[PDB]
Amino acid sequence: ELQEKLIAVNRVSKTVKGGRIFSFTALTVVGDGNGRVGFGYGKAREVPAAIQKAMEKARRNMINVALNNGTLQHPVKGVHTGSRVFMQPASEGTGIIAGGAMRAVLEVAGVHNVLAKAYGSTNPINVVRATIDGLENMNSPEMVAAKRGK
RNA sequence: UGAAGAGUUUGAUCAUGGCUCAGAUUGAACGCUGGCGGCAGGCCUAACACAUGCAAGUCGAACGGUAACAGGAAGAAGCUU
Repeated sequence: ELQEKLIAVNRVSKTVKGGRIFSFTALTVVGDGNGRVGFGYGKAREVPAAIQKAMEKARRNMINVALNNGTLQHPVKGVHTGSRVFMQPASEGTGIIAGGAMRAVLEVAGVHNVLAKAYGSTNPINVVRATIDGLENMNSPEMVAAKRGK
C-alpha cells in the first residue's frame, strides 16, 4: 500500500548545429504509512518511462522518521548550500501546513503536524534534496536519552 | 496552533531579483443602485463670503415705585335696574 508522487520537472530542450533537441526527466518521492519516507530521480526517451525509472529508485528502504505520534520531536538539520533548512512541528492537532513545494515528502507517510514553507530558496529541488539527506541524521528518543544519559 | 508563491526575460539551468499575488482594511472616497435597521460618524480640496433666526436669562422675597392684566373699592355714568 506504498504512496507514490512527482514533485518537479524540466522543459530541458535546446538549440544545436542543427535544429532542436529535447528530454524527459522526473524527481519523485515514495513512502509507507507507519513512518517511512524516500526519494528518487530518473529520465527516459518518454514521459511515464522517466516517472517509472524515478519511482523505482524512490522505492529504496525509506527512512523511518522519528514520529511520536502524528509528528516529530526535533528540528533535525536538512543541511545544504544555504536552504538552511529546518522544519517546525505543530502541536499534534492542526495539519501539515508545510511548503507545497516539498509537502509531498511528509504526506507520503501521513505526517499530520509539521509546518515550514520554502525558507531560503524559490526552488522545490533545493529543499527536497536538503531534507532526505538530513532526515537520515535523526535521533531516536532512546538516542537523545543516551546522549543525555546512558 | 506560527510558516501550501510563480506566467515571462531561455534557446535550456542555479544563484543576484522592480512588481500582479489568490484582497491588508482607513477621520477613506467614487461610479452607474434603492429589502433594511441599529452603535457611530456632521465640509480634509479658498480658516473665503451671504440670506435669515438668535446663541443668560431669571427676579421684585433685593434701594427709590409700579406695566398691562387677572382681582377688589371709590368717584363718574351706561341704562345693561
